[PDB]
Amino acid sequence: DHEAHIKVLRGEPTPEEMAALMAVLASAGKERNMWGHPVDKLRYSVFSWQRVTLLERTHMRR
Amino acid sequence: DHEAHIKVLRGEPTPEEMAALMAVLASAGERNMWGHPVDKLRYSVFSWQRVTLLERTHMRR
Repeated sequence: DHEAHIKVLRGEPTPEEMAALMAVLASAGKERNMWGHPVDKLRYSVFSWQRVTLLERTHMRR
Repeated sequence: DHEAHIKVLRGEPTPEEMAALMAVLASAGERNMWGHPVDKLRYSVFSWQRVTLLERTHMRR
């Protein structure tokens, strides 16, 4: 077991206080669509390395 | 003189025949890349032809 458990560091709640505490704590708390992605709206020089390191990288990263 | 001249390989004309020959022979003798096909091709985002065709067209002079 290596989950990060809740710790009560100080004091000792009796069972009913434990249950009230836990119940209140329990109460509170990738579809790609590149269409018109900003990187497509940018305008790149024909020899711009950003065509590799920004545009293509952004499209390919999945 | 290293210019390439005409050459009468065979026979000799008289000067009048040479004048006729030369008169007859003499009397017989910007980039706009807009819509270049390479822009019209559809490329994969990773297609190497984006380098070796498209840039090698737009940049080339």
